[PDB]
Amino acid sequence: PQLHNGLDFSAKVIQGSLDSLPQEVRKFVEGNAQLCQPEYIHICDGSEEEYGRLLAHMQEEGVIRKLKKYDNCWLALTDPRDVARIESKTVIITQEQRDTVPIPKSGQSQLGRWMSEEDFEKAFNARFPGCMKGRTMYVIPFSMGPLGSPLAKIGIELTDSPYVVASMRIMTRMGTSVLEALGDGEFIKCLHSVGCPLPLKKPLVNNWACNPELTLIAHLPDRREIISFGSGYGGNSLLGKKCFALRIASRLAKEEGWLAEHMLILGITNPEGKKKYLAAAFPSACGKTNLAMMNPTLPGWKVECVGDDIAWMKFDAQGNLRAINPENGFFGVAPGTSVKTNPNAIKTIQKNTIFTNVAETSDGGVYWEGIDEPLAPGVTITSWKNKEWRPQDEEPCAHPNSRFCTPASQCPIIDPAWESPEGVPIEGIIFGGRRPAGVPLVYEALSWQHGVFVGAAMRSEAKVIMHDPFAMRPFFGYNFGKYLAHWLSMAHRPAAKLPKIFHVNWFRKDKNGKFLWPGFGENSRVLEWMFGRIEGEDSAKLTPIGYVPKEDALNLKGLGDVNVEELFGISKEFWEKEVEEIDKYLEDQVNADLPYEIERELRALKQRISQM
Ligand SMILES: Nc1nc2c(ncn2[C@@H]2O[C@H](COP(=O)(O)OP(=O)(O)O)[C@@H](O)[C@H]2O)c(=O)[nH]1
Ligand SMILES: [Mn+2]
Ligand SMILES: [Mn+2]
Ligand code: NA
Repeated sequence: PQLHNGLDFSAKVIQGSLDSLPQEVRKFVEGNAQLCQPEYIHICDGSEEEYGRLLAHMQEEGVIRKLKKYDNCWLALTDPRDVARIESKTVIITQEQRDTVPIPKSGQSQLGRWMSEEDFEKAFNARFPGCMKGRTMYVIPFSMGPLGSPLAKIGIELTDSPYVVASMRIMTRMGTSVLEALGDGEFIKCLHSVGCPLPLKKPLVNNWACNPELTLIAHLPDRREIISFGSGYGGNSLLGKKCFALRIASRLAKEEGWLAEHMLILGITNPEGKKKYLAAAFPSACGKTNLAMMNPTLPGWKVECVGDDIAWMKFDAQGNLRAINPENGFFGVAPGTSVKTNPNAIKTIQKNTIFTNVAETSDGGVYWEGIDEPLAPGVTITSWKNKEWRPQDEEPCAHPNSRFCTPASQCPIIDPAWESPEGVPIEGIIFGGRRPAGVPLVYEALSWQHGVFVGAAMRSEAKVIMHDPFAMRPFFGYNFGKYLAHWLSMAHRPAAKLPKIFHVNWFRKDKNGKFLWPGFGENSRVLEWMFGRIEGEDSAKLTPIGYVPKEDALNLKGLGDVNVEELFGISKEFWEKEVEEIDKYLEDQVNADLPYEIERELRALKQRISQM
């Protein structure tokens, strides 16, 4: 009801109907409509007409440009203050800090950023009241995962950014069918504003609304809410991409007994027609998308991509680890993508793709560092900062965090089961990062517990070697020690078919700084070794850090002389220091929440190293 005319926003609805929404969805929409005071409410239906009209509207506003060399491709250039996720402004809200991060023994936690409820209420009241004035509030009903999959979760994102609506349509399953499937069910509440009510108080830069000084990306897992303010960029604004898929989801998985992980999922078939599925957790810029879309060099082998970033995994009644890719598209870093490194990505992004902060060629194409493709004479390049640019000029034409956002169904090697609601059965989990020294090309963990220890000890080159356990350091939705305990607890489920755990290093370097391994499609040779190991082949040699390939077990035919002894060299001196460094890290950062079994694997590794 009402004593006046201010609580019913039905008169401001320019698409859809508040009556057609489920009761809780309406209360979420109307309550924040009253707080944000949008001029209009647009309930997205997800149709191609709605999407084409939004795009053309953004084109006429100057928000995006059409890339004329390609079919329905678009380019957005942001405010340079709003170009990436900002970890320092990304927070999780819980009653007790220890539920979100382990209390470190001596240092500041690197494993999350907690904010008290009181502090967040102040931050929220200082940001959102009236923040959508003069703007449309879009209501985005979206499903994370195949609609109706037992692994899927549903979200509702409110945003004043049409760029977000267009990118969410690619990255999620979006629209009227989600509302119908949701019904009276539960959903994650997603609230996003770029924080620039009209009339504008501050200059608009490059037609890109943002509010960098008030940017704050908050997660409230006990209220099932994500609340993000001031940034329009990717991971801050597509609330499915990381906030939902990893931070909220990891908390939900802990409560409900599954896993939400920063993992590609791929399907690999060998020359005998056997197919296995693998998940791989690499930190950003360590090659998940290359591996997931690999063009294998080994004859007779095939790789197919289920996902390149997020896996949700649940042991089913039969004990198989079933995984879905909860996303609907790829949000890949553009620079470094070349036909040589990732030809299947190049094919993917030529249609129906939104690019952000890359360079544009005079004939309407895209350009970026590492594209490794010559331009015809006469063709010129506009930088991502909307200025003319020459190859020898001393600044990148594309921002290093620039993106393509492209439908997954367009990948030429997308796996035929990539949308199966049952998911795919994972037989192998791979960890890895950039290590210039000391870590062999590949080794296999001795046990599930050692494998969990291996993920926990992951490190990766930034001149700095940083800790990034499970590749999830920016993304843990809760206490990392309890996360380790959660992973370990999988071994105690009866019937559980624990996957083999591997660790790879594509990036070992010789004394001149040259990569010892050619990588890319040649990684199909490492995958081949893992495939055989999962089948039980006797291809492994035991070492202090785990199993490595026997001499001549790796297929190195068609390669030059790869320096195998240095690529697989294991130095007592390096590993003494490595285990020392892991010890200090886990004791400091996980402290009282470190599982016993992890402390034990650490002791065991130290002891194996001491005897070599
Ligand atoms: N040397 C080497 N570099 C790689 C390999 N795979 C990927 N890269 C590089 O790592 C960078 C990031 O790759 P990407 O697939 O975006 O990693 P993601 O950000 O984890 O998906 C790219 O510039 C690649 O060229 C590899 O096997 N060997
Ligand atoms: Mn990627
Ligand atoms: Mn145990
Ligand atoms: Na712009």
